[PDB]
Amino acid sequence: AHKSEVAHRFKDLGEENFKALVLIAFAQYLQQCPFEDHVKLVNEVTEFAKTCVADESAENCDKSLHTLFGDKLCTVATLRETYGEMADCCAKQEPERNECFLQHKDDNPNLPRLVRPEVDVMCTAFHDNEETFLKKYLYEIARRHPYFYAPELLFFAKRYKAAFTECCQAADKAACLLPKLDELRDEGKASSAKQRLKCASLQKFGERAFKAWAVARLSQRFPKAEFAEVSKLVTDLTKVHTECCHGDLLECADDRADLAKYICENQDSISSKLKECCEKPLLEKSHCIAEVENDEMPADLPSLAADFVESKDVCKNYAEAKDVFLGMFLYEYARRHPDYSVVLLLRLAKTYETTLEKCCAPHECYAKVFDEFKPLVEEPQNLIKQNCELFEQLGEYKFQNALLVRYTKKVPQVSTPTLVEVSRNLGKVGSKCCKHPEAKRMPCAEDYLSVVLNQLCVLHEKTPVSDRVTKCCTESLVNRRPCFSALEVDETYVPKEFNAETFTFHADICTLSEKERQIKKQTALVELVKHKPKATKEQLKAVMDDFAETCFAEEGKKLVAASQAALG
Ligand SMILES: CCN(CC)C(=O)COCCOCCNC(=O)COCCOCCNC(=O)CC[C@H](NC(=O)CCCCCCCCCCCCCCCCCCC(=O)O)C(=O)O
Ligand SMILES: CCCCCCCCCCCCCC(=O)O
Ligand SMILES: CCCCCCCCCCCCCC(=O)O
Ligand SMILES: CCCCCCCCCCCCCC(=O)O
Repeated sequence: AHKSEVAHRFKDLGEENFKALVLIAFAQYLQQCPFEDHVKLVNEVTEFAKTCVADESAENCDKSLHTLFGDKLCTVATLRETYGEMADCCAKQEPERNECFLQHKDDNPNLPRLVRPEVDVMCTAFHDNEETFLKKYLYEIARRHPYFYAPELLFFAKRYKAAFTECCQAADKAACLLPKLDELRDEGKASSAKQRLKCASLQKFGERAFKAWAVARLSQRFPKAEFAEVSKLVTDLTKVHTECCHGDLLECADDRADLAKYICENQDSISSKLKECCEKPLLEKSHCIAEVENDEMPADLPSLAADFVESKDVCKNYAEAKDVFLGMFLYEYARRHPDYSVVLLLRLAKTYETTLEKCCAPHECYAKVFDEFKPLVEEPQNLIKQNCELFEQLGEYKFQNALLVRYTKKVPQVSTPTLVEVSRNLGKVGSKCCKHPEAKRMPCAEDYLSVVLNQLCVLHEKTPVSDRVTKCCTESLVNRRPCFSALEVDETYVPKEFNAETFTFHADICTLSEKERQIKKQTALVELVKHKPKATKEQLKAVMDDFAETCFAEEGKKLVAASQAALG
């Protein structure tokens, strides 16, 4: 309860954050209004908010934020000519008016792709007007991503500003700024990818699948927290995620702020690692918590076998609260295993459940159910072992080439840029995740593969090319990676028709960027396999000591004509 929600927001966020969030909020609904129009709206909303700060009883200050926002959206003179049926929302009252606006947000829209200006033009633009530069970009990205959570979009903006101060004063601006902008763009695209992923999965897999995921994830985060606490948090985390997926910023904000506040008022019963997060302002609290490192395990933890295998009442305790029992199992397994992926722990829980359903329908039929856990644990642990002792012996590029031949052969119907992008991406996964010790490797792989495979399935959901790729993308979120890891070579594929122009290279290669020369060689590699999928070869680019001049044509046309018969 609050007399002026706008005054309260302005006070808890502060002028600068307030301004940026309103810009983002207005840009996500008014996607086609120019940067200068959104500036004048922000300035008008800001002047209004300050009158409420000076006086909560000032005219219209006691109206809800949803009310004021919809009112401001309906003052837009061009609303009907530009957004069409979005202007029909203004003929409704709250709550129907806000729900109407939410549904008219264009998930696309149709805007030219945002191109990275030259490093020196970015730094000069940033010098002469840091305000206009960053906030025009904040507006440009907000308008193209209307469903991306506004505070998180502001968090990215402050890291970009920080990338621009550290590098635009550096001797070689490009060398500093370019990896940083790549990091930020890939972090933001990962953030956007996993946002739509958990929302789609909530729709398709049901609240129970979400709550299971949450039990496992929270138990790894807070291993000293009791099951009752973890359960309370799973419940609240489930409400926040369902309401956040519906996409009402304000309702999402309040739910996230509430949960963060609860966690922070109950640190002693949750984790000893929340201290800093809990001192942070309201804007950063939830984000900070979502990102905190796993707390340390209590150490005295006995085996699960006593309550989940030996206990006379395994069936009795299970039958009287099937999901709470399975949730306690997951809690107990997950708190002891921050070394596992959440997807793996979920496999152990579904396996345990399958055993209980059969063995409780005989009782002491289970007991050796903890052996039925070893093959599922060994599987992602052995595949991490294999891929990391493949990255070691080859380096990022040579390994991308090793995975490239693989995925090209398995499912050859997928396009050449997609197969290059995915192998290049999984090459980053190996680079990132294999520099972490064995016990931090599965969450790492999981987190990166969940976005690599999400982006992949998103591509295949729009232009399908394989029935097996549809299966892995439409099977359980728990079987997505093992369904993908079980892909065999297409034994019924018809080799691609040779086209000399897609196999001939010119002088441009020596001058094209390091990244661009690689993509060019990697596309030609996807095609070298698309044409010869029966061609034998272990490690392609740089093998050995393990186990597991040039010319356009003339001298250039030699390889096209020679490898034509020197490969089958
Ligand atoms: C009465 C006239 N006014 C008022 C202007 C006066 O001041 C009196 O003036 C008379 C004397 O003249 C003085 C001199 N005059 C001047 O200078 C110019 O006068 C100016 C004359 O404008 C008159 C016309 N404008 C008006 O009335 C104001 C218009 C007003 N609407 C509005 O702006 C709409 C306000 C939008 C609500 C905010 C949502 C913004 C989003 C919140 C942020 C997102 C949340 C994130 C949380 C994350 C936390 C982490 C979450 C987690 O993740 O945990 C309205 O009507 O309601
Ligand atoms: C109280 C939380 C509910 C307990 C979760 C049940 C555990 C066994 C089922 C695991 C299934 C994985 C989730 C899914 O179906 O996608
Ligand atoms: C499926 C569309 C073609 C794009 C490339 C195929 C990627 C196959 C999924 C790989 C599964 C995870 C990595 C692994 O095998 O450890
Ligand atoms: C059909 C015969 C055409 C011959 C040209 C094939 C293209 C070869 C792919 C490029 C391999 C580069 C690998 C690397 O540099 O590590």
